[PDB]
Amino acid sequence: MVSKGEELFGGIVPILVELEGDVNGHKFSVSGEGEGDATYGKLTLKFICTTGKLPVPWPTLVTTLVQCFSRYPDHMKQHDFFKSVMPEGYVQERTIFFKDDGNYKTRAEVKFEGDTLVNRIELKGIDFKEDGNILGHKLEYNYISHNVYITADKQKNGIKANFKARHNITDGSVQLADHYQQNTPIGDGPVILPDNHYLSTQSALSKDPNEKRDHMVLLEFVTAAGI
Repeated sequence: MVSKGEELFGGIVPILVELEGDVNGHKFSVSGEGEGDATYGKLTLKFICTTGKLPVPWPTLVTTLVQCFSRYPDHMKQHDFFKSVMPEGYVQERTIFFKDDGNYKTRAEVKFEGDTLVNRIELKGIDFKEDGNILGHKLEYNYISHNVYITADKQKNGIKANFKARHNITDGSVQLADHYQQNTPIGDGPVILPDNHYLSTQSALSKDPNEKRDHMVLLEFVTAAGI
């Protein structure tokens, strides 16, 4: 079989991201657009903070701001939950614990609206230190590689994932962000529940020389592995 879900991802797909956040009562909104090419694990997006200055570092929002665009090798296609649930989509939830600082909780719905794959996110951050690495913007504007470890959750008709992002601090240290994730389908239909595997993820952060708003240009490649 080649599912409806997979076929949606065969060429270039327009992407729209909308995020509403509140971190320590600092309210903010982010929009992004661009496109995905899952054949190549490829994402190209630009994000704008629509409310002025982003109160947190951009690198901290990367994981929150469409794993359905992962390149799953042919031999691992029966393990691709994300695409399996499309076009109806999935709920993605996380808790991100910044070591020695606060945490984000996120809830997102990822789904097709017509031809556009949409990521709608609510983010809530508490317990942050006002002149910590996050609210004091002490994180370097780059990103590291890491692997995202994916396991089935039979008891929820979904998946769980775990991973550590390590953000460089401007003094040369590292700020650990320990991610705990769950995804459930939005619809009632069948889903692939995968064997354990990982997503090998990389991103490059850059700026648009003409853009006056606070923003982030992102180029990202993700390939599934470990089977």
